[PDB]
Amino acid sequence: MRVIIAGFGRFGQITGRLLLSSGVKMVVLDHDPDHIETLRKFGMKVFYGDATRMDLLESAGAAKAEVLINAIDDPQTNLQLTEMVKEHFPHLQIIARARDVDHYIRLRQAGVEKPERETFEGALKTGRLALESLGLGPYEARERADVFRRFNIQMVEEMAMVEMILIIYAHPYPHHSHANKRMLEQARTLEGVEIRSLYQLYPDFNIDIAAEQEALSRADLIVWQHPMQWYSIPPLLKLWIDKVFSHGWAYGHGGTALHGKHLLWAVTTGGGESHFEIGAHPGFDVLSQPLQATAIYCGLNWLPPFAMHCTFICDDETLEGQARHYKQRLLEWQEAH
Amino acid sequence: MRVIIAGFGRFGQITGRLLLSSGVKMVVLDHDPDHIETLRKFGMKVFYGDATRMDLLESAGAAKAEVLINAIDDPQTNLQLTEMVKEHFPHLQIIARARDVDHYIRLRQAGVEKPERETFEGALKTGRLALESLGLGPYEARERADVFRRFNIQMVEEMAMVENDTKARAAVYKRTSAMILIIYAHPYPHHSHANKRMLEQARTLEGVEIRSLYQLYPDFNIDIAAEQEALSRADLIVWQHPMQWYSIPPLLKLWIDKVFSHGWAYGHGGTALHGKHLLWAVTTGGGESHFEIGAHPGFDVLSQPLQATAIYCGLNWLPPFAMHCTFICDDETLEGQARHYKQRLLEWQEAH
Ligand SMILES: Cc1cc2nc3c(=O)[nH]c(=O)nc-3n(C[C@H](O)[C@H](O)[C@H](O)COP(=O)(O)O)c2cc1C
Ligand SMILES: Cc1cc2nc3c(=O)[nH]c(=O)nc-3n(C[C@H](O)[C@H](O)[C@H](O)COP(=O)(O)O)c2cc1C
Ligand SMILES: [Mg+2]
Ligand SMILES: [Zn+2]
Ligand SMILES: [Zn+2]
Repeated sequence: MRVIIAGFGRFGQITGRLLLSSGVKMVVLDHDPDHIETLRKFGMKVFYGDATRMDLLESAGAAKAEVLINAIDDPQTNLQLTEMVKEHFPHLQIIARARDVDHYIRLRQAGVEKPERETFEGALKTGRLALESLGLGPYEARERADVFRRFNIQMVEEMAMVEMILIIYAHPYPHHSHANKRMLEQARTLEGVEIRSLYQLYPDFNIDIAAEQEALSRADLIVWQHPMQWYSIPPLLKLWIDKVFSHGWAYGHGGTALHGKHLLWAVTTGGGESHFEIGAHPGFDVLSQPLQATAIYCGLNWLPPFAMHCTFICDDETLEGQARHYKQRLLEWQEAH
Repeated sequence: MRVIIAGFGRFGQITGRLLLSSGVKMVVLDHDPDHIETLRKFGMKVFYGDATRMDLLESAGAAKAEVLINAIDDPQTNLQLTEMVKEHFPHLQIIARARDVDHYIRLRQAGVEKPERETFEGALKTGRLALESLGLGPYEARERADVFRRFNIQMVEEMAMVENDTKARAAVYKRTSAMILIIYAHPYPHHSHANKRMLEQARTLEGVEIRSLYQLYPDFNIDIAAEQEALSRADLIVWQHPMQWYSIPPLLKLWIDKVFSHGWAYGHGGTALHGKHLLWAVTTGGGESHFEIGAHPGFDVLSQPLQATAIYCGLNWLPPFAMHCTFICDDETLEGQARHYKQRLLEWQEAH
């Protein structure tokens, strides 16, 4: 049905087994009879053939497939496949393996968005392990790898080339969202709203601080929009705060990037207001305290929260009632600023 | 001074380049003349020649180094160097590139702890991109890759314990695919002063188990079953961490979201934590006046999301332990507060 995989050695095998674990249907071509053999032994069925033959690709279902995984090792063959596919199967999304930088560059120029250098992440992981056995903590080693990865990709993208409302959205599952999605649909029908969805930008929890601080600089209203999770916020939003509100950008000497900007907490909850009469300091507004303190410390003005309660039990029309009041609040804020 | 890298091609150059940024001092063995100029550019000492030569290895400082990175591509050569080092330089920690699962298994059998299959994490990123373009969210896709990584490593670990033929391995593949607990969540445990002393104290008691989340899950891929198993044995659960923006570390929040599952911790039914106790043990830079901020001021208010979480899951919330003033702290206050932490734990178990 949806995926063709060209090459089913070390690289292709892993990519295909991940997709199988998600119940994705695929057809696999390999031109190595020994690899096909070893795979038969482990219950994987792979078809024999050179994937640069458009007749083979065509019978594998290329005209109807969504994604082709180019996992061929040889740069020139890998590149031939790429060019042939975009000429004969232009609807087909190409995801490609790259042997090295030279190969990655040729793939970028061919129009592949994100070529994966075959040894890059493994070599990065090896570096982390070496740092660890030298005594760095595992987490700090991983942050250093994240910093190097961002620098190296930017460098390599450059080589390839050479040849106001800011909503910080922090739903972990934006595609599964009912309440927050409706809120965003409504907020989009204003100008000039920018939305930064953290879990789409940073699935590996590697905040790009410079990019985030740049967006915040162009914002007059910042919004923390998220579903409530355990009387609190999602892990990535907490990470965003800890990293982006840096010394001395958000606080200290000096430190004043956020001064005079406003902040709004826009939160959705499963339970209704009565669900929060628990513990030593009951009530919904008490839950804002860490966030409000955070904002005030960094020189932000804290607006009264937008809270959409009772998303568990409802009419599927307060989902749009309360969603419109969200837009109302944003529009209100800006007609005054 | 500290690191030897054997092989400086695509794999060795990335690894060595990461280490430069960390100011690590290294020496490199490599037998390709096309890399000599790249090594010179970085100012790195190179021994040109076959890295399996005992003389080059000795010249490179093998007897003195802490770490050897085996970034040789050819599996036999890689394995040869590994055995050489295991035999003659037993102090030397080996980090090894593995070509594939067969090479990985043989390195494991040779005593290498975590060989890194060279294409594995990259093939996993490619699979994630495939899933995204088929409509999965990036994050949900990353989580699927975490589940797959965990099971894959477990599977390959069991294949390593059996004989080196495909039939023996394919058989294993087919069969397999068919009391105080301190939850410590400082992101930088080695840089800790206050929490480190707290743990130094707590470790003098028994039976205390410590799970350092940032040592265990630097990639924020929580093993829910392992965490739930450890909780099953605990009578007192401690969330121990430094305060970060009036709240908790991101990884502790992920641990709650993931480990307090439906219905293990709440729902039907849903009662695994019922009857257990919870202590919040937190450290703060500021003193009590530091919390005179916002509409609901005062340190105590801040325990609210934690207390409500605990109550909801049927845990028994204890008065928090807090160590304030770490910003400007007499080591006698730090010594004194660490001891009081131990005191509090001891008094809980004398009571239970
Ligand atoms: C991990 C988890 C923890 C949650 N904790 C709370 C809670 O503390 N209080 C609450 O009212 N809702 C809680 N919820 C429910 C969500 O807030 C609710 O489903 C969400 O706001 C719905 O918005 P959505 O349609 O955009 O997903 C939790 C949900 C999950 C996934
Ligand atoms: C990102 C970050 C946020 C912090 N937020 C607070 C805070 O809200 N209140 C406070 O008193 N200290 C805060 N601190 C200080 C730490 O709580 C304090 O340095 C830590 O508890 C010291 O313990 P340690 O020696 O174990 O690292 C913060 C520190 C960092 C790194
Ligand atoms: Mg392949
Ligand atoms: Zn999603
Ligand atoms: Zn550390």
